Amino acid sequence: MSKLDSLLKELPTRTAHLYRSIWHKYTEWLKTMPDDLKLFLSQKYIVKYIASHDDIAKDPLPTCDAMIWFSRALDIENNDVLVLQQRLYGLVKLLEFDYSNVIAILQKISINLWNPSTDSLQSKHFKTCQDKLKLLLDFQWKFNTNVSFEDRTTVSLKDLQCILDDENGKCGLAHSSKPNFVLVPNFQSPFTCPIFTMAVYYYLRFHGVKKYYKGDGYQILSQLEHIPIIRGKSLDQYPRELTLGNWYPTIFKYCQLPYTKKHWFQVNQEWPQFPDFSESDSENTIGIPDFYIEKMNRTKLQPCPQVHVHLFPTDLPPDIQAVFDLLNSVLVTSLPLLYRVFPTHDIFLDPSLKTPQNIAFLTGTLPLDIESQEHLLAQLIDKTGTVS
DNA sequence: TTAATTTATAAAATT
DNA sequence: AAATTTTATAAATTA
Repeated sequence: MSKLDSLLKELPTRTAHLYRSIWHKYTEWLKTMPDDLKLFLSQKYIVKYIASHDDIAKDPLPTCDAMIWFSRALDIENNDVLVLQQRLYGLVKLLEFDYSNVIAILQKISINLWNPSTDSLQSKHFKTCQDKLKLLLDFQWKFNTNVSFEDRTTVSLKDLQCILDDENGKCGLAHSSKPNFVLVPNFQSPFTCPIFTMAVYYYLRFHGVKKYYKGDGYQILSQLEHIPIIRGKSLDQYPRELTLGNWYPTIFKYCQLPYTKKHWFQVNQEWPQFPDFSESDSENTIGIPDFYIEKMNRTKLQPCPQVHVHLFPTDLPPDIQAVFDLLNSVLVTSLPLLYRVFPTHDIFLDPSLKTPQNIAFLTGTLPLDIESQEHLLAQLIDKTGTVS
């Protein structure tokens, strides 16, 4: 702006210049989009700019400081500008983070919690595979979305929204409500995938296993107002905090990894987070740029694979159906693998899975070659009847 | 050492 | 009809 130039006299020459140039860059880029003052600065455009440029992406900070300046150095609300600052700093934490460290805690756990026979475990809970899976989903979930526990219990799965876009090749489970997040299937590593986890767990929870464990029935998805992502004693409520708090060290112990409760029960700040915002498109999903989602779920975005087998119901309320079809595709896609690793798993005990066909497809082509998951398997402390 | 936050123990209430 | 989440309560670890 004409009246903008004078406000950089007021700055040290060098950091007035650096800004001048950042600006030229940003608006000379902005000539690249359809579209006269403050509107030019919106989180959307600044974030797009920063992430879309490697040169900038590697060293975002001077840029961010420039932007917070130009912003507050224009007429923009104080609380507002500071929320912008919040988003930017979040973005940098996101870009700079190396998951390569934390990852093996995920791996090391997920596997062991899938393993149907845990001998070294004399601890009371975790008798079934549904207990193991319940915990594992809570863990994989925090790990991927980095969310508060309390908030974890706030989310009603009727709130959840399936994302299926085959135009851009995306699929996942989104929540645009109070906690803001997006989950995506890892087809490269089903075990460390929270959605596959949720699929098995949900089959066990709902269908149940005939003659062993009562399913809850698929009927209650109507009569109930709040369907919790994982159920405690009561159908309609998330398990209590101290309960999980017991379940956790129990597993970390057996896995021999150090345990800090604050990490899993509260937001972890050294860790990346989704922004907050008060149905998708090419570059974003719910409110969120895709690089957030691919980074935090640590998997490339892929279209939902079409399966011809239905383990989940094809008759439901329209709201939940899409969700359950996603679950169906992940489950059915990755099940032959689970069968080749842990054929002793509770899921396989259902007479349904015993049919001549379901046996047919469990024993058919493998979703990926065995030699892929070796390293993963090397991470469990009870070797099964099948050693490879 | 306190505060407060993590765990370990004792009736109890569902499932 | 048994057992383990839940209440509840007290002990104890961390800063």
